[PDB]
Order: sequence, then structure tokens, then C-alpha cells
Amino acid sequence: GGTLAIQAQGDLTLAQKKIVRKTWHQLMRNKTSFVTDVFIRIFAYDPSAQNKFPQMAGMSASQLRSSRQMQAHAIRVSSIMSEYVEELDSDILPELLATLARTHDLNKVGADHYNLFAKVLMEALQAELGSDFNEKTRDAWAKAFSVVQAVLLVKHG
Ligand code: HEM
Repeated sequence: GGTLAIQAQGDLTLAQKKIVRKTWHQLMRNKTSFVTDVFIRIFAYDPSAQNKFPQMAGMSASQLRSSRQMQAHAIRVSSIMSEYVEELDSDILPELLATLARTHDLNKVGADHYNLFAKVLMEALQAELGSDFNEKTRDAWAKAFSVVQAVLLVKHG
């Protein structure tokens, strides 16, 4: 696999950068439990995604929302996300995603879990922005999702 491996150079055009940080912060700011609520949706649409987290597999949304493991996974998504959104520096991505990638591959979380995540956050963004989710917003975000997508999973040993 791993065509072109790691390179990336100057990733997104500045206008895409301006709009992906602004919107991530709009959402983070205005919707307090945003990231957990994204996970609580993924599990509705894809019940096996619940199963990759063995212990909580089989719980209802209300006792899903108060799980030490759910909350801790969610703020960890939250911090990797805010770390990148700070500068959208394409190549501090390699060390950021490095352990994530290994533990995800160990619990068999892959490509259709990342895809799903992207769909559900895309949705959240649109519920937030309204009619002013005018397509630069969608493109910049997909491009961001591609930069990130490009260098994910396994070389786990
Ligand atoms: C952009 C999305 C995501 C990010 C950045 C992310 C990040 C992380 C992080 C920080 C870890 C732990 C790494 C460590 O211990 O050093 C982790 C673990 C885990 N995550 Fe994710 N996650 C994401 C998406 C998902 C999705 C969508 C699933 C499953 C449908 C998932 C399932 C798990 C599982 C099962 C663990 C368990 C603990 C472990 O073995 O480390 N994650 N994730």
C-alpha cells in the first residue's frame, strides 16, 4: 500500500486553513459536548463501531455518555484535533497520529471507521453553520481530511 508514503510539503492553500480552524473552534465553542455527541451518533449508524470498545459494547446512549472510557477517548480525539488545527502543519502529523494508529490497528479500527467519523463530523459542522456552509467550507475540510487520511495506519511492528 502506502503510495508516496510521507512528503506533503505545503499542504492546503491559506484560505482553506483560515476556514478549517475557524469552524472547528465555532463548533467546539458553541457545542460543549460536541465530540462525544459525534461518537454517540457513529454508534447508532454502525453498531459494530461500539463493539471495538469491548467493555462498553452493548450500552445505551445515556450510560454511553457517562463512561470513563468514552469520555477519555473523546477528549483524546478532541486534543489531537485541536493540536493540528492550531497550524494545520502537515508534517507534525507523523508523530501525532503514531500511537493512535498502532492502538487502532490493534483493536481493528480502520478506514471505514475513519470514513464514518468524517461523515458524522461533516454533518455536525452543517447543523452548526446552516445555509452558510457554502462549499469552500466542504472542500477545505475534505482536503484536510485527505492530508490526514494519506498517512494513516500500519507499520505496527
Ligand atoms: C479522528 C478520529 C480518532 C482519533 C484521533 C482517535 C484517537 C485515539 C487515541 C488518542 C487513542 C489512544 C492512543 C494511545 O493510547 O496512545 C485511541 C484509542 C482507541 N480508539 Fe480512537 N480515535 C479516533 C477514532 C476512533 C474511532 C472512529 C473508533 C472506533 C469506531 C475508535 C476506537 C478506539 C479504540 C477501540 C481505542 C481503545 C484504546 C486503545 O487501545 O488505545 N477511535 N483513539
